[PDB]
Amino acid sequence: NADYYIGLDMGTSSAGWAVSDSEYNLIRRKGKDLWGVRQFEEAKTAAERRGFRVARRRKQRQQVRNRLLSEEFQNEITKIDSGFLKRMEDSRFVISDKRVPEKYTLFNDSGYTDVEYYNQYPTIYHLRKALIESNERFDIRLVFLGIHSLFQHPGHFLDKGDVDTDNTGPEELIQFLEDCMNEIQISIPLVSNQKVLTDILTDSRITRRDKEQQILEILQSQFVKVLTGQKAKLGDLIMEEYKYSFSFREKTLEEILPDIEGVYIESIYSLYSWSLLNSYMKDTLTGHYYSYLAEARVAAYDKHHSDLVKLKTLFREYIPEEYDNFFRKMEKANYSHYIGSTEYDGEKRCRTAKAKQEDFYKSINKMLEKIPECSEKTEIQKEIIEGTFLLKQTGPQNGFVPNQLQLKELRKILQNASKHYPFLTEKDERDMTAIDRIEALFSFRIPYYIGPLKNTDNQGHGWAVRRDGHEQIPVRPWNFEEIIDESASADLFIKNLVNSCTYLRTEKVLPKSSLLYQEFEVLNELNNLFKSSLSSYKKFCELFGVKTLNDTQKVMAEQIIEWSTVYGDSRKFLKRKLEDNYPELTDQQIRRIAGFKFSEWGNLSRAFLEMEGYTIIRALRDTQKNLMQLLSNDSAFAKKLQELNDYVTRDIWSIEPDDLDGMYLSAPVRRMIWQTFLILREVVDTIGYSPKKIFMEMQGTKAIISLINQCFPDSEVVYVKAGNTSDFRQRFDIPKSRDLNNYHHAVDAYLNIVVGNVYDTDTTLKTVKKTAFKTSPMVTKRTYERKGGLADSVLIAAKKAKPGVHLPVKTSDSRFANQVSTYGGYDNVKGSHFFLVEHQQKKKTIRSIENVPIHLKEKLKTKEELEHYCAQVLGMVQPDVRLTRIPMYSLLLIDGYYYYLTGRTGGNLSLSNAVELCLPAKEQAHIRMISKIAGGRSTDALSAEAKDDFRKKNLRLYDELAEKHRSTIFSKRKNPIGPKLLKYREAFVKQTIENQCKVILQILKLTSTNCKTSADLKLIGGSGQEGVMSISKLLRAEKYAEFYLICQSPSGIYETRKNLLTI
DNA sequence: TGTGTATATTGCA
RNA sequence: CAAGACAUAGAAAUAACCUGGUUUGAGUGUCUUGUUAAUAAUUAACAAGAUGAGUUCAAAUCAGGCUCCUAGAGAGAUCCGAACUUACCUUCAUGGCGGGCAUUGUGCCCUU
DNA sequence: TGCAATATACACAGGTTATTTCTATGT
Repeated sequence: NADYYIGLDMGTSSAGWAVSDSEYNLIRRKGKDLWGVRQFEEAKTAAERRGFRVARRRKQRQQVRNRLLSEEFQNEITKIDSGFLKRMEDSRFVISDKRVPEKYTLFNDSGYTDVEYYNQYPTIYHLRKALIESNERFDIRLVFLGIHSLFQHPGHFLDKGDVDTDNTGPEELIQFLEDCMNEIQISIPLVSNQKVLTDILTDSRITRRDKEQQILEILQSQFVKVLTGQKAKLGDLIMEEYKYSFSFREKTLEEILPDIEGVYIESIYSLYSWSLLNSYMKDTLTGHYYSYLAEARVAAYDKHHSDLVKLKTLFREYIPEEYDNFFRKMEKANYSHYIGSTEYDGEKRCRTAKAKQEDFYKSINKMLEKIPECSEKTEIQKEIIEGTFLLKQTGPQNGFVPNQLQLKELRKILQNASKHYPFLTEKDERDMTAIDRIEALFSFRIPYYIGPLKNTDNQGHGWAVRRDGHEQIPVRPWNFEEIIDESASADLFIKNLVNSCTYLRTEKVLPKSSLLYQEFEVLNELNNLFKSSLSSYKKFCELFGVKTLNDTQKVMAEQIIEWSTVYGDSRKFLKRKLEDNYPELTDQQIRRIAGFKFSEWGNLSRAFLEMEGYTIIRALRDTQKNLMQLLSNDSAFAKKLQELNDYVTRDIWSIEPDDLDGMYLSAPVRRMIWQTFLILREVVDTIGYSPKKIFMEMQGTKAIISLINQCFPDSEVVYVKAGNTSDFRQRFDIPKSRDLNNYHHAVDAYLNIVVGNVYDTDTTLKTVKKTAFKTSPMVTKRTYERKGGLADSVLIAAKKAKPGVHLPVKTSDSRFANQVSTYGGYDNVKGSHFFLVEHQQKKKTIRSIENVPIHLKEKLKTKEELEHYCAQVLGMVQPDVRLTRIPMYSLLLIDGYYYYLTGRTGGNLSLSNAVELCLPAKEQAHIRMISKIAGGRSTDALSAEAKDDFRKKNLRLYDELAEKHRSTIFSKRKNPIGPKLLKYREAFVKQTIENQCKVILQILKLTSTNCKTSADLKLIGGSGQEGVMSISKLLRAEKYAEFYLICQSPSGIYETRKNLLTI
């Protein structure tokens, strides 16, 4: 009949919608005004979820490496201690919960135990120093332990250098760099200023650029502009534009060895290599440097010891009564809290969370104040400012340690053991000894383009290409090149990220430098008639010799463009592809191919460009053609498109589950669009026909107008300029009080229908004004099942953990699931949804609303499953599940007041206000103006007689807001506020303007549906968390006069009240 | 942020 | 003078890494007096006084799922598991969710 | 002598490399 309109105000946390005819005056359906505010939560991005996924895979890989490393030492360790590998696995458990009841974690011999092992080696670095320096035959368990600790702390893999160097001081290798004097003679001042040259380049805190400028002032390309880390020009390497620029940070000389072949020759690597390894290993007492990182930590261990005796003497000499509170006692950020353990008065060790030195340093500064100034006090205060006082080896500050620095200790420890344990040098079928495998395991990490090495089910992101006959074979560092087709899988990694075709949907686009795609741009410009060019042909005819490309070298040429784009840089792939497939090209030909680099992709695919309409690429050639009429309905090429992809537009009207995937939409936008569809799908069907127009307002909107244009094609979607609606609120006096209620979202959607259809194209104003101030809009909240973490991410202390309330470490392990107060557990166990169960408590039939935990959601879907859960776990007598799913934030009507079932509070149910406050339109402007003063704007620069008006207007509002909480719907809440609002009335007058306007907004937090109901009415004398309402878990029929559950559809058109006291 | 949740305080008959 | 050469900055998705952190356990605490105990003096228990140490390691790190067993505080695999989707009712259908007035306080009328 | 209604405290995070989409600038 009469076509209607739909306006939308779509936002990341709420979607407002409105329905109107050609003359506003909202359409009426099911006896309701057809507008409302669909509210929900902002959708979480996948970045956090990806954080745990990669962390899980990293933990999985670290567990395999620990397993494989243990199998290398498995046979030799068994000869002395069979259970050593299993003793380490039994570490968390108390002596009564481990497989073998042995007290100590690692060593359980007669002479040697954990107490004796730490007397010889107080720290792991002390063990490693013995493992490296000493040539005595060590116990294989100690050798394994030293190697194992390096595996736990491998260091970063960012620095590309040659650990393989045996040993060479900076004085020695500089002499080699003096050689090759074919330069402008900068290589000799390498020896002259070597003392300043070595330390300045080694210094790890000097900025690399500032380090670069100062050194050349004494050495006066140059290679002195590359030590920072950047591309290096080959202008001076005995023969500019032939850069093949290598940056020492990005690529290894061995990797660039084929690149530099056929051309200050190679030793310039060593000086840069020296800087990376020895930057952080500089001795302070002397001028030299340590050899291995273990040697640098025993020295740091001894400085911390020397720092401790200074603090102990200072405290005992000056404040001996405060000595006991800082060292032999656990408090906030004292020394014991810093170390994380304490042992005094013969009591057991009190191991807790460790303190950060920032708060620990602050604790000494406040603690030295009561000591009069002296030499030691100034000296200790000096070190704290420098940050070198009482340092610990492990912590967030060890992000500098590279793998090559740790690889040096691995080789030295393994080499020192080969002279004593022959099992490390027994070769095998691959001619690899144990050392060749441990060293390979240590430094080998999967390259970023391989991804996960297995796809048990095709549900993950894995794309690795296993070679034929190598499936279901574990990948090792030595098996990596055989099992995994590294070139083929790296092709997929780039390919999967490539965009899809603009018109066709199943084929990836072609490179923008590909031959046929380079054409499509030029004939597009030919029709327009230059901003485009056809240059790949101009470029590729040099390689092939022939000036004009035939049809047998064009397919030759296009495979190179794809390879030079998919395999950009990383010449081990491009060169391998050419050499094996096409051995015809010579060395200069291959090197010239790497010379040009294109890595951009077009908007269209190869399959689309060669479609048999009656090839579209030739269609732009023979005729002049129109830019968009070629693929429009007026032509036969459009029909050819639909046959290639059987997918239909809009999918199905009633089925559009996840059509938003692949459109590069953030998770907040995807949820915000989807709930918009849940409304329109429910309005166009409740009404008979489809809306003539759709108005919307939130540049990614172009991706949004499109996918909705699929829905209801006959509609005329209109986008209204942002800020146009706010102009209507100004000139036509329609204030928007965002802090009052959520009705503005509906009005914003409603006004969207007004600015539109008038910007594009009586008493019209009166109808809009009357509608704009209506209380009609139906505000719904998206009910859902809570997703995310099952509980808190980290375990809490066993002292703070109690059974039943805290999720154990492992539920399937009876050791953890039964001793939550012994091993700790996960706090705040999140629940998915709620369900209603009727049980007999105190020999009386009552009902309670219990929750289904997120970790039990899948096995608790049926009523029989839920009843069994109540009987055994919840402990209910004769359970009878009446409702199986009460979602989170479900509407409840309790004693006439509407709430939201947000969560739970121990034995209670947390509720939030679901009722909208409605103040008269005159006080809407004052609240909007109150927020700005509380939001930062100052009342000091105000008229002396406009400020007494401020107090009185504020007084009237507080007096009015004291009435809605007294005699209105807002008087039926739990924990009422009206009695308390009058109680603090004398403190509302007796306060400044700013403070008495920061409580008005806090009061308004008690009648807002967007936030949890609570108020910071502490300025007027109440509490910072005031007004929280929380009913009991049990629905006693005598306590509540009524208790419903309003199940509303997303538009709210269909409601269903389920009396929780009956059904 | 903001909030779900355990935890704590406060009357109170 | 718009490309480009680049730089830098941010967002999104994915992959590969590091430092940790957290929890539990290990890293033997020792002396003095007093009280009360077992039994001339000791060994505990407890309380109050003191006192010396301290830097690390091991294992787990969403619950869990997956393969195989010949069912275990078992092996395997090293990847699935914190993002996105769901009102309610049914034969799970392009089904249903009665017909209408109000719209500042959660109502009213006609029907089943 | 609990006990219901109110009010309170608080939570894993800081870096790195690479790719592909997508902007922002000056340079």
